[PDB]
Formats: sequence, C-alpha cells, structure tokens
Amino acid sequence: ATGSRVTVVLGAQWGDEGKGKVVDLLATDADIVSRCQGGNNAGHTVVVDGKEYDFHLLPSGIINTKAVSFIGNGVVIHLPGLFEEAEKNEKKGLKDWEKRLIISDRAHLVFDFHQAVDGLQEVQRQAQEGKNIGTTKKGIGPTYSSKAARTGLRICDLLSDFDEFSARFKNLAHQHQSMFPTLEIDVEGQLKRLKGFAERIRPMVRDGVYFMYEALHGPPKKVLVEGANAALLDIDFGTYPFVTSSNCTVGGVCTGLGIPPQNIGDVYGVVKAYTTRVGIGAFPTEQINEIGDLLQNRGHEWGVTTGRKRRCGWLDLMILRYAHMVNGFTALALTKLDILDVLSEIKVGISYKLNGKRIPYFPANQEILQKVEVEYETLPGWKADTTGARKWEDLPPQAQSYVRFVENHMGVAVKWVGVGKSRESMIQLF
Amino acid sequence: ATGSRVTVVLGAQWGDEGKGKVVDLLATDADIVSRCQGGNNAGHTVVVDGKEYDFHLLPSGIINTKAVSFIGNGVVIHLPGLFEEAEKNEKKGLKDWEKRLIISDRAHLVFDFHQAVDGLQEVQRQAQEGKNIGTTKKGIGPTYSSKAARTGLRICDLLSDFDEFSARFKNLAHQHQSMFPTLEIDVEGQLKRLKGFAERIRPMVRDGVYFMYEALHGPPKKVLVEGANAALLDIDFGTYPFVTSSNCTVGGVCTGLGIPPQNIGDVYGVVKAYTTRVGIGAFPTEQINEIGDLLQNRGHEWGVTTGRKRRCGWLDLMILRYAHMVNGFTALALTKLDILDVLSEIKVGISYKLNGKRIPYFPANQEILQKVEVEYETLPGWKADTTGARKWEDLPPQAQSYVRFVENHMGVAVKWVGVGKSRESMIQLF
Ligand SMILES: Nc1ncnc2c1ncn2[C@@H]1O[C@H](COP(=O)(O)O)[C@@H](O)[C@H]1O
Ligand SMILES: Nc1ncnc2c1ncn2[C@@H]1O[C@H](COP(=O)(O)O)[C@@H](O)[C@H]1O
Repeated sequence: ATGSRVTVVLGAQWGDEGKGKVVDLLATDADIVSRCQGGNNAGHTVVVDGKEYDFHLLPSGIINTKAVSFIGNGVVIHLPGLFEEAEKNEKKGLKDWEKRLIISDRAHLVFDFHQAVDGLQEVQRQAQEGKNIGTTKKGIGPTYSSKAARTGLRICDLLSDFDEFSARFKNLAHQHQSMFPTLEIDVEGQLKRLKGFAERIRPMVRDGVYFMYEALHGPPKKVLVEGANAALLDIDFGTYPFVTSSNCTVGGVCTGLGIPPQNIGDVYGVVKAYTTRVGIGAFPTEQINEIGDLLQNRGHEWGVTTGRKRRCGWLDLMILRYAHMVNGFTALALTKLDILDVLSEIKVGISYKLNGKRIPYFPANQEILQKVEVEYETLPGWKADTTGARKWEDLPPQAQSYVRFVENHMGVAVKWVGVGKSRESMIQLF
Repeated sequence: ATGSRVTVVLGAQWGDEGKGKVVDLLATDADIVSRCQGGNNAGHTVVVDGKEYDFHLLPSGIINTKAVSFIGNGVVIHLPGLFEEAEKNEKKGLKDWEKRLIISDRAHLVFDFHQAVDGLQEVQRQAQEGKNIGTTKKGIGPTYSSKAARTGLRICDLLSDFDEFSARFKNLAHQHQSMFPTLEIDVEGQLKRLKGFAERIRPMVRDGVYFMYEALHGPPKKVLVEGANAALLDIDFGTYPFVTSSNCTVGGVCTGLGIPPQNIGDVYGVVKAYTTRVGIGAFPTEQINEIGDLLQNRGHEWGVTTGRKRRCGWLDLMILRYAHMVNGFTALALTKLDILDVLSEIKVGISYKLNGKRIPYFPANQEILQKVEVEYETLPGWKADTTGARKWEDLPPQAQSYVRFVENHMGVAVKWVGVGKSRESMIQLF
C-alpha cells in the first residue's frame, strides 16, 4: 500500500506529562524509535528495574538494543551535550549505543555560543522588563532563530569541507556577538572540539529522508516517534511567547522526519492527572498553596537537574481539548493517577470565564489567559492506594470515574492509566 | 467520523510550477481556500477569462465569492503589502473581498524594518562572499527568525493593548538595529500606520484553530490548502540555505493551520514539464543556452514584478522523486506541456553521478549538488501544437509518452495536464 505507519507519543499539557514512561513502554519491541523536534532539553525520565534514566537528546528507546535510535532533521543538536549525555548513561550500564544510533545529515547544530546567547537574552529580558521566558538556557531558541535565517549550520556541513565550515562558523559567531558584544567566543577553541566531534559522529550520520522512506515503504516495520516538550509549549500553538521554539505538535513529526501525514498512524496524547508548568507564563489552574505543595511533593515535580520545583495545578480540560484539536489524539495515556490517591476531593477545570462570561475558545493572546476565572468541577476522591492496580477492575470507583471524566470531556479514549513510575506500573484499558 | 479532509496543492520543484493554476481550478466550488505557510511572495498567477491575476498573500481563491479565504497561523504578514495587493486586484474588478476573508489571530507580522533587514542581510552577504540567497527581499527570512526567537509579534498582539504592543515593537526594532546599526526605523511612523491597519483588520480576524476545527468536524465541507513556494525551497528539505524560511512541504499544512494529519486528504503535486529556479543555488539540469532561452521564452519564465528571468532547465526526476518522498503526493498536475511542443528531442534527468558513480539519494549538502553530472534520457518530441487538447486522446503520441514517463518514474498518477494558461487549458486524465 503506502507503507508502514508511525506511532506518535506527544505531550498534551505543558511538559513533564510522563512521556518517557509511555515511549519506553511502547518501544520494548519497536524496530525504530525516533526524535523529531527540539533539542537536548526533553527531560524524559525512564524507570526500568530500579534503574532510572534521564534522556534529553537521545531517544528514550536508546535502551532497547534490538531497536535503532533515530534523530530527525527537525532536531537541533549541541554535540557537547550529546556525548555528555550518552556518557552519563554509559555509566548506568549503557554500552554499544553508538552502534544503534543514526543522525540525520539535515539536522541543525547548537553551538556553544548559541547556549551562551540564550543566557544573555534571558538575563537581558530579565533586568529590563522584569520577566523572561523561563528558558532551559540550552540555546534551542537561538539555534532555531539561526535556522530560520538560514545562517545556522547543519550536520552535513560539519562533515563536508571543514574549511568552508569554519568560515561560516566564524561569521555566525561574529553576528551573534553583534546582538551582545559582551559575548566572547573561543573561536578556534570550539572549532577544535567540533572537528573532533565530526570524526566521532561520521559513522552514525545518514540521509534522513531516504532512511525513513526505506523504513516506511520497505518491508513492514514498527516506528516510534517520541515527541518532546508539549502542546502548550508549541512555537505556533502554545502560550506564545512562553513556549519552546519547535513544533511539539503532530505537524512537527512530518516536518522533522520528512514523512507525509498518511504515514502517521496512532497519535497518543500523554495526559498527567494534574497540571504542571516550569517557566514563566499563564497557568489558569495553578495552585500556589497546600494542594500545589502536595502535588509537587507526591509527584516529584522538580527539575531533574537543577532541583527547581515546577508550578503545580489541577487538571485543566481547556488546554487539553485545545491540544486535541491540533494533534488529533487517537488515544490518551493518563499518568500519575496515584498522585491523587490521598485527596478527598479533586477539582478539574472545565472552562474559562472572562468577566463572568464563558469564553468560547482557548485564547491566542497569553495575556488574556492570565485574567480568566477558572470554572471547576469538584469530583469525589477514591481516598485509596492505586499503586498496585494492574487492570481496570483494581482501580476503585471514583478512580474509574476520574478516568471516564477525562475520556468524556476530551472525547478521546484513554488507552493507558499510569499508576506508578515503573514499566509495570501501567494499566492498558484496551 | 474524524471529519472532512483537506485537499492540498503543493509545488514539487523550485517554485513557479503553476500552482495558482491548479488552485484556482480546484477552488471553483470549494467552501474554504486557505494559505498555510510563507508570506506575500507566492506569485501565484491566475488566468480566468482574459483577466490575469497575481496573488502573493491572498489565497488564489479570494476570487470565488461563494468561498471563504483563509490565512493560517503559519503565515507571516506584512500588512502594508496585504492591502497594497488587495487594492491592485480591487482595480481588476475585485470587490467585497474583505467580507469573505478571515485571518488567524496566531499568524506573525512582517514589519517594515523586517523587509529592511532582509535587504541589508542580502547585500551584506553580497559584498563579502560575493554570493547571497537570492531572496525576494520581503522580510520573510527575518520575520521567521524573530518568530523562532519568540521576539516577533502576532496578529493577536496588534489587536490587544496597543500600549503593550508598541513597547515590544520598540525593543524588536532596537534589536534589529543592533544587527545593522545602519538601519533606520521611523518608529512612531510605522506604529502610526500599524494601528490604522488594526482597525482595518479587526473584523476579519478570528481564532484559527477553532475556526478550522469547526469546518473539519462540523457538517461536511470542502477545504483547499494552497501551498506556497515549493518542495526544494523548504527550510528543512530544500537546497539549504538557498531556500525560503517556511515548511512548503506537506507538514507545514499541519503546523500552519493547526489540523492533524488524518484531516489531510488528497495532496496534489504540481510539476512543470521543465525546471525553473529563481535565485542562487544548485540547478543540476540548468540550461544556460539556446534551449534555456527557449523554455524561458515560450514559458514566460520571468519575474511577474521585476522582469527578472528565471533560470530554465530540463525536467529533473531526482528532485521530483525526492519531493514525493517528503510530501507523499496522491496525484500530480503536469503543467506547461505545450511549452515543449516545438522541440525535436526533450531531455529529462533520471539520476546524478558524482565521479562516474551514480549517487544513491538527493544530497543534503547543496555544495555537492553543484558538482554532479546529470544522467539524462532523451525522449522524442511530438513536434506539434497541444494548446487545443482537452482530453487524453487529443495529445499526440510522444506527448502521452512524456506524461507516462513522469508518471512512471515518480510512481504517482498524473491527474492533470496543463496545456495552456487559461482555466479551460487543463486536461483531467481521471
Ligand atoms: N521538557 C520540558 N518540560 C517542561 N517545560 C519545558 C520543557 N522544555 C522546555 N520547557 C519550557 O519551554 C519554555 C522555553 O524554554 P526553551 O525550551 O529553553 O526555549 C520554558 O517556559 C521552559 O520551561
Ligand atoms: N514563489 C517563488 N517561486 C520561486 N522561487 C521562490 C519563490 N519565493 C521564494 N523563492 C526563492 O526562495 C529563496 C529565498 O527567498 P525568500 O522567500 O525571500 O526568503 C530564493 O532563492 C527565492 O528565489
């Protein structure tokens, strides 16, 4: 026919929905697990047999040895970070990864000064308007700006004539230094490492378009696309400008891997039982209080790197329904249900009210979102432990009702109930 | 089910494939005709009853009064140009357009200084490396760079508090002036016009995501997406950096309109009987000679604005097959076949040879593409006039064989044979 269809896992809120958990579960067999958009700031945690992992650039499937890990063209790479990451997991018992990895010759490079400028930009907007993005300061934003301007460099440029490279690498550095003359650049220093990376990389690089084409039109295969960040952090559809700079939405799978929509199959939306956000920006259901401290506590909602806790809030169906409109989820994975085990009552946002009147849709302007009153619906808690559930019957009543509530209001079937952090901690409803 | 599926028209070469011709034909009835990526530099020519049109930002369907013209979020708008355009067609007998148009509150704004910087950037790369992009100098590149950086402004920001707007508009101006301090900006001058535009715009603007969702999940409708630019000009898959700054490929339809892949139906690839390119960059089959002058002449291959002729070359199946891999065309529209009426023999590129050996795939690095030897296949010309054909039988033998050749080597059915410039000048094969 048209070939094999890919299976997509996407974040439906503001990140940290537990995507790594769903990816790792779906990859166990999968022939190919890939990354299509974003940079080394995914923070996809994978727990498998008392062995916790923190992948940021490498596909969450880099574990599975039978499968091949792929990084599409829509991804931005800061080589240093790449190896720094592989080596940290290389110590947790990860070997031979470099043999089952393939990089797309069309992906862009995040240069040291790129991560530099991110910081400047962030601190600049900081001491001027007393408000910044909340960036992870990993140059993703500036790398993408370079990409759009067509001044940034790609994997295929690094492997070609290192002499034509260096020249461009020089000019781009000087350009950025014009945005912030305070920015210093160890030109020949970074160029030095870069070329070392070149030879370290060369064996893994290939043509991505051709690659993915073969896999989808050759003999039947199972391809897994791991979305990064989330729906409301989408450069186009998120709470702009408090968003990342890539299309975390379904479209990015096409633009990032070079495959047509008809080769996209199941698109799973990972939904966390409650809402979190890291960084500046509106958060209608934010709960800066006892409850928010509780969610944040029981759900370990903190920077897996800097220890910075994330803002916590009740589940918000407004952003969820908005996300579905854009991604067209075929099913959902509801995670961290257990986090709600202890609450007597659980609130969930059903709509927004601006001046006593119910708004019709998710507002484009983030500033408006900061003034809405949230209309909640209070639900009965199951006040019990679910960490041991492994089938729909084990979950108590109110628990099941909570799953149905999400299912019903989104109009999308929940295919998975995350009730723990380990692989085994899922419950496949169907 | 999942709703109505959209019909997409995309360029398969380097632009000017005659997309406006296929759009206008497909829109005649269509309920909605939209634009998803790019800015006011589409140059989609529409000929209907001795009345020629040159649309650049307005959908080629803005003509059809029964239908609604839509501009998605992935599009970048330079308001001045918008009205300048509508008024030029307003003089060709276009009225009430402003009532059947709808702008997405999430689309980005191309500011006067943006088009400014484009020029500087172009001339800069000019007198330094003696080689630039070949840009249309309409600020598309800098607007997208701003978008990625999250410093650019959107339609929804212009309509909101003009006081919070102006402030941001000021800082962005000052930032660009740091890239080129030679750049001057009539700050309060442009801000002046802008606000005038605001009120002129307000009635046409809406929420795009909601809008398109309604149309695809409400009662059945026929939606037409008009791709701009082309496959090999794609920021991700084109001959980077000699490309435009948007995803002209199928993915951009999802990212630009906010609709999921399953809502994408027929994706038609417009293919011109020969190849053209405007701007710097590799062009394997370029024919700087008698033939190239002939194609360029008979096919009127020149800037519909500046009179700049486009580079002309034989049809090249390498880029075509590469394009199909990314867009997944369901059918093709082969245009300007008549242009070949007079040739005795017609050559077409089947593959690339680097150092006597046949390359396996379309090279990511544009520099490599500049060194390939083209392997051609010479075909018999029909040496006859086809401008009058209106059915598959009318076309002479070699003509039909030429259509089959394209069909066969791309593995995609040709559903349309453009043999003239007027609406009636098509031949629907099936
Ligand atoms: N994995 C992630 N989970 C949650 N928020 C994220 C994640 N990656 C980026 N963000 C947010 O995206 C915004 C832009 O950050 P950056 O990706 O560094 O451009 C900030 O508000 C970040 O907190
Ligand atoms: N409609 C078009 N047809 C052909 N080439 C185009 C078109 N629009 C842009 N380009 C090319 O795209 C490249 C970048 O130009 P710009 O779109 O101004 O960033 C140049 O090589 C242009 O000639």
